[PDB]
Amino acid sequence: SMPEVSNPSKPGRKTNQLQYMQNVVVKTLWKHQFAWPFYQPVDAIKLNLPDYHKIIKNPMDMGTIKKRLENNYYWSASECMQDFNTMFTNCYIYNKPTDDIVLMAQALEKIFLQKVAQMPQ
Ligand SMILES: Cc1cnc(Nc2ccc(C(=O)NC3CCN(C)CC3)c(F)c2)nc1Nc1ccc(Cl)c(NS(=O)(=O)C(C)(C)C)c1
Repeated sequence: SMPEVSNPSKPGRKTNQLQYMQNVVVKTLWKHQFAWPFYQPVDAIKLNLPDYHKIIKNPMDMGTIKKRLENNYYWSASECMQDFNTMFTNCYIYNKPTDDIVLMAQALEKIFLQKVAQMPQ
């Protein structure tokens, strides 16, 4: 896929921090009532966003993040944080500050930031 969820040349593993990213960070956000627009890649056709992929060059979604964790794709929890930040930043870049999707992203980001601040090690 694009972005990729597997790469045979890239070292990957599951540390305590990556276990925390999966079992605490991703799983908590997945249960949130505002998380569903982020489970899958943005569908620019269904949503009538013809310029979406002209503006957003590094797409990211929580389904991709979940698969990366399931595949031991990451070496560092910092990479998982990067993916979340790409997802949030993409939302803030593309959309108007008043769009409901932006408020939904802000709610998830606050939980992401709180859980990351409490990550051990
Ligand atoms: C990840 C993501 C990033 N960006 C955007 N951008 C966007 C996507 C959709 C409109 C939209 O439909 N706005 C309507 C247009 C007509 N008006 C009358 C009312 C507002 C818009 F404004 C922005 N979406 C994303 N995912 C997403 C996935 C599923 C759905 Cl159903 C939606 N639709 S949504 O945003 O409207 C809702 C979640 C609040 C129902 C969005």
